[PDB]
Amino acid sequence: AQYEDGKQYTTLEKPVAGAPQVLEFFSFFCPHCYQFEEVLHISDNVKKKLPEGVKMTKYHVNFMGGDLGKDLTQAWAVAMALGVEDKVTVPLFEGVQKTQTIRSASDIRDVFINAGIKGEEYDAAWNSFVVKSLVAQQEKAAADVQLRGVPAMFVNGKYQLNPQGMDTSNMDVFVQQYADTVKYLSEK
Repeated sequence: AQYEDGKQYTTLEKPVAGAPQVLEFFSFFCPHCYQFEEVLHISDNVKKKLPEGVKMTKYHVNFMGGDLGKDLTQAWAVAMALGVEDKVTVPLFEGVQKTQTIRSASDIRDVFINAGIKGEEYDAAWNSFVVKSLVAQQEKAAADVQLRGVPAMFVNGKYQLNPQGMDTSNMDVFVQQYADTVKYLSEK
């Protein structure tokens, strides 16, 4: 076939019921994740090719960057709760990997302040139990698929994208192959 299990994707030996349609995992410490976000715009090109009715979900993970890794998972919960993902994603990536000016929770907080979220609103969210349960959801989704690496994308809790099996001579061709694969799996 043109798309083969173990080639552009793998199948989960243990499917996950009720899982989000398109589920993406990343870390602000993850170097290919930085690429996926600022150079390749994966999420965005996937969305452009997905059918109507398909919602897209993105979660942060704890297993990179120790203590700061966890703070970032909680900050991402804050970003999701306030709906400000598109304003903090780039400065968080660059603060962690480019300028290396993010070293503590207070530095993460600064990124949100500079993006215009109010201190009082940020700290309230940070400490809220809605954000607690959003952190729980991120952890549970990752646990469900025994996730040990990022970036990762899962389709309907049963297929996992395998970018290692796609040409990388051309960044544009890679992205389209990736997005077309998500669509194919989506229609499966």
